[PDB]
Amino acid sequence: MFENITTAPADPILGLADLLRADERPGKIDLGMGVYNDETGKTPVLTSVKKAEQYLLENETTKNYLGIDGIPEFGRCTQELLFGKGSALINDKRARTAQTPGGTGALRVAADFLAKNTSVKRVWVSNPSWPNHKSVFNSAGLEVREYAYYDAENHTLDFDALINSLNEAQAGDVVLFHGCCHNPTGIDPTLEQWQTLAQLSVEKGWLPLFDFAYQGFARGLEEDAEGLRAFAAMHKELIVASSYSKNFGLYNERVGACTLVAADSETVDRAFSQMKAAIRVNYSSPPAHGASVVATILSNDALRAIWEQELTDMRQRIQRMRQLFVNTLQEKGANRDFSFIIKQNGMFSFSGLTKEQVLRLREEFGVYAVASGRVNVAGMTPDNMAPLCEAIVAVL
Amino acid sequence: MFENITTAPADPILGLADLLRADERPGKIDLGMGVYNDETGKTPVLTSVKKAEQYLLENETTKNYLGIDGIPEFGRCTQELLFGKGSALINDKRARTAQTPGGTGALRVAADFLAKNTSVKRVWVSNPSWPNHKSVFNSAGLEVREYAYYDAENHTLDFDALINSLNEAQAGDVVLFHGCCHNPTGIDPTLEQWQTLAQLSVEKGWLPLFDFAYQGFARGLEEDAEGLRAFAAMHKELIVASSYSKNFGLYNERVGACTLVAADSETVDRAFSQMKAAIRVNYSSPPAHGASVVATILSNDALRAIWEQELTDMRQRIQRMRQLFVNTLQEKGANRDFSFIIKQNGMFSFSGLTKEQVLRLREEFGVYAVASGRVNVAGMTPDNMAPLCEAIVAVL
Ligand SMILES: *Cc1c(COP(=O)(O)O)cnc(C)c1O
Ligand SMILES: *Cc1c(COP(=O)(O)O)cnc(C)c1O
Repeated sequence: MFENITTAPADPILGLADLLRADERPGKIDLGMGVYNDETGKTPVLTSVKKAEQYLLENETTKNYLGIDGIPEFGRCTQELLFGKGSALINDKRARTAQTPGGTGALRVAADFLAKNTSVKRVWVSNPSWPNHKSVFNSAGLEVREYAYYDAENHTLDFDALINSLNEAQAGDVVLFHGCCHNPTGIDPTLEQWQTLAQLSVEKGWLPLFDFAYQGFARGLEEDAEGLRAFAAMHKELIVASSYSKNFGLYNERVGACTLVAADSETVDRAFSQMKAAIRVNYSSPPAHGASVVATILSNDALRAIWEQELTDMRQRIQRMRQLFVNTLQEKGANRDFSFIIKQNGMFSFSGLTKEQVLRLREEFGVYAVASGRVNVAGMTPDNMAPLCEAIVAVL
Repeated sequence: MFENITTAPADPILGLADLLRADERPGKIDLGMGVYNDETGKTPVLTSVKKAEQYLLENETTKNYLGIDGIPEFGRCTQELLFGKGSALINDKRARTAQTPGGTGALRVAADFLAKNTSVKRVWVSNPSWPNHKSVFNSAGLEVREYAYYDAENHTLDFDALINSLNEAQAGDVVLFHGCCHNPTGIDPTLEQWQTLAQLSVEKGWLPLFDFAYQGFARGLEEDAEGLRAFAAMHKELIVASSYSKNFGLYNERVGACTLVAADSETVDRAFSQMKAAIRVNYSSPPAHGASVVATILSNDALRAIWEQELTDMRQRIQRMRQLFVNTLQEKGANRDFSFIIKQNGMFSFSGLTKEQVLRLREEFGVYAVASGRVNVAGMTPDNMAPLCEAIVAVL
């Protein structure tokens, strides 16, 4: 049965991990997968998280199955984080949230739900975008189209090409938007552009689907949700796939959420029943530990205060490396100006390096980045900055 | 977009949970979902598990993503549990294991993998079987056929109808087998019958797929794997979807595994690469906490000793309730003989009650069981046995 199966192509992001643990050459620098590192180059467990785990160990009395949609409190805290404490969406009970296994899990559940319960056939994604986006929607049987987004020449958001590109999007098509910290460009729309998009969306009849995996890494928790809230104010329906992997440093516990919004509570309830059916035939019910930690933290004023500060520390350290990176490149005799990197938010940065330059950095210097030229600034430390910049200068 | 979505039908098993927490009538008795309860009617965290969680809290230094296939040690301990310490399958490196989110997750991953990488089009399942089996395979686009299994009249395994029924299975079809503790009948094939099936399987060219969610609940860890090992000895290829939800009482942490076996290491490696591709487009990587606990326990002689005993205690308490159940029914003036229930293993028992009798038990007595007449013996306690049996006698 398995004789003729072909070897699957390596994942553009996850595949780097395999190359790393196969490279003896010490001094390696990992700027691939989007994981936060502190000044030491380690990815520690947040203190707020350890304290929540301590709490769960002392108070958990059973591991009995959670409902298909997960921990209710988790869903509530998630909705408040997304739409705001006194949001009308919450008061009118127009939103239902299912706890899922990571942000990827949320996107997959949204995909399956749409494919077998709606007339949706096309999903529009930005060019460029997280590579797994196309793969997930295609796996559900949905076709993916791309819309212009990044201006490679000016290293900015080409809003005119975006709008014009989307005119090709028909009513009933899904349009995916990154909530903030666009992966891989790091370029997000301004508040006015979001408002223009929200308006256009309603008029063209698109179904907005937000991928929110970096809330808190651009400017702040509330500020980072302004774009989504602009859409939520004019739309009757939308879908939000969120992730807590990065802002809680809970990567391997797979904590995410898929939020569904409809015109009213009776409609979202009916729709949600079909979303739960899609979960039952996938993994049945979500993993408790990770989500339990997030709910415990967000619902406790003491722990939430600590967590919010740790999040602020992470954002500020990336902003510092982003600065040290640009200065060191210049200081090390960089060819061109990389000041544009200062205007990008999040862990990433589209460096502008070609595939060959990325390959050479890996082959000759032990510097690992994604073939697209995407680099994880969060993987930069005051200690590896020098050799990293020297390697980059050598390939320019 | 969501205006015309229809309400999904309630899950035959999970739906009971909703009815329970909507029923004021105190004294309710839950014999539905397959969850273990102790003499108190509670589902506690195993002591071995709490100790492992204590260990993880003190020693975990990062929550960084696990590989797509999960924790390597977990995979190793799983293979040893399934095939045996000195198994040839392990020595020849013919098996690859992916850590998944529960046993359901393992079945879904196996389904997706088969649908897009093989010529498989049909999956044969026993009549009756866990209801979610048909739903999971159908969701992957595979058709499901049923083969005779249970003799409703004699309350035994009709081996002749099974064999004859399977002659309709073509080479290249998948045939699903419950490793032990058949859900819902509790009737498993004898070792000689397994051997006859293994032989027939090889000859007809079927691809065996074992659902192993109750290892340790029939006779013991090793004894419960005799059937699978009989197949593993004659087959070049097979798939095993296992679950640790029940034997570790880790239901809500979603810990399972999907093991793939091929003729040789180069073939299983190629095949496995495609299985990982299927995981990447679903939930990306598995939840660490649950599996970490299982690996910590199984790899530590001290903790494994405690866990094995707790497992033995669970099996023995169900065997006692199975006895007290039959005796009390007789003692309470039961109509017919339920001695056949003593010959069934696992948490369940196909009681023989009709759908109406099950509905009446729920409506008039607050006793909840699955419409098929399946009852969770593990939910019976010395305290609820009397009222439970009185209710059953009243509907006979
Ligand atoms: C990290 C990320 C996700 C989801 O990741 P999970 O690890 O599954 O939580 C989704 N979209 C983008 C753009 C991401 O960066
Ligand atoms: C419990 C069970 C499963 C899988 O359950 P998970 O909770 O997803 O681990 C699969 N098959 C049968 C027959 C089961 O009883």
